Amino acid sequence: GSNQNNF
Ligand SMILES: [Zn+2]
Repeated sequence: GSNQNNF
């Protein structure tokens, strides 16, 4: 799957 991190 795809992964996104929004700090
Ligand atoms: Zn993946």
